[PDB]
Amino acid sequence: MDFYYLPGSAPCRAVQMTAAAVGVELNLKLTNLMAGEHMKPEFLKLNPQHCIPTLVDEDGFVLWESRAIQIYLVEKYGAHDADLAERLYPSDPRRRAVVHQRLFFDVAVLYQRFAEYYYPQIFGQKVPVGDPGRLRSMEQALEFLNTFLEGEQYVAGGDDPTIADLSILATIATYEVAGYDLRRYENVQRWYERTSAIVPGADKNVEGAKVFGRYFT
Amino acid sequence: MDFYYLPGSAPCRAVQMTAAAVGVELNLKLTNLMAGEHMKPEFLKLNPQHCIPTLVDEDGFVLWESRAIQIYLVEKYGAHDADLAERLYPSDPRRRAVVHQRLFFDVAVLYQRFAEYYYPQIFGQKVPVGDPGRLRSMEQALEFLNTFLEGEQYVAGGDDPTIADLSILATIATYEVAGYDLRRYENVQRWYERTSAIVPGADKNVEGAKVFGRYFT
Repeated sequence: MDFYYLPGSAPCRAVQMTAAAVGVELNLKLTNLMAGEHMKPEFLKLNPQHCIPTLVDEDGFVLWESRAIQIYLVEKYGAHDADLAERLYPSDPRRRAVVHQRLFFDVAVLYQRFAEYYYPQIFGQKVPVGDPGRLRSMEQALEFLNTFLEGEQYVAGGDDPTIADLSILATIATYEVAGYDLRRYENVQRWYERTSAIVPGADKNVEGAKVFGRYFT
Repeated sequence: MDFYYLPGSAPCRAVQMTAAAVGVELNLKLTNLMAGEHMKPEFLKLNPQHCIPTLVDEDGFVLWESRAIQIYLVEKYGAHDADLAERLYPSDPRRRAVVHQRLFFDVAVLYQRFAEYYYPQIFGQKVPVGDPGRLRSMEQALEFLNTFLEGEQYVAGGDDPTIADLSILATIATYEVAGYDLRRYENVQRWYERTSAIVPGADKNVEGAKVFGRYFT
């Protein structure tokens, strides 16, 4: 199925790992925000929010917002292997709630603060590194994540990585290329290495993350 | 079940409407944020992220992040009534995906930009009204929502409000008390009035919102 994306994009990488986890092959279509590919006719026609990534199902069904896509992929494509779906997206209300919680934490907090701190330094006007307030706020998000991982192998608990691990795995890999020292958070560091070593597509994650590093030189 | 919250809080109001929708009674636990009530031992012990709202289930299960809670309430408490659950949280992968999409849109975009624009004016350093960039970015989120509603009764489609309508209904009600003129977006304005007129707990939403207005005066 059609996947409009960009390698350095964390959300896109999140979807890439998830697709690999469920055995779906994505028809990669590089949506270089050049010429305003997202503000383009055909595209805006699919996603009026012109945000990336954007998925177009066989029936032309259009979906964007990585995390929503991740769930979609599992529910519609991973479910053939009930053991898998349950591993990546636990059906128990309590377990799933924690997964959802982490997914929301990832968008609204973990990546949000990452961007709010770095985007001003790498884009637009390119600010001379830093804004202490945003740095602490960003580090606070890492402290949170570190706590979530206290005595846990995976971000949302459980015995196997979930959709949440992949999502946050994408975000955190971006933190690394950004040059932040994750060693400063034992659990995150530990989880990162470990998870990156057993997850499907971890390779495209790291590779795409590296691409994003292009901005941090 | 224990519900730590605050009236003017949009996320809290989102959960309040949802609880009413599924017939759950929350024994409210007003958690004053002004005074680190969310920063004391007992609380941090439940939610290390000390964020509000926070829900504690009959058997000591702790949950935070309104949207995750909304889903939880439906899955665990609304399900006794299949039709109810399917109305508020459609089980079809595509339908649900749109719901999820909107929920993420709400946290990451709609409310995010609302706060990024107003919080600097009514909180901490009450900046002399405005930051043009953030204003356009915020209005852009409204344009998107307006488009989502083009020829649709509910934010995520369907012939009945979903969890997404309630969540965004909380956010938008906050936009109103903030003094923004929603008439500038027909669909949003239309959807708002209508929805606020048929949703369970809508009153509590308008009222709690009013409380938040405390900051805008």
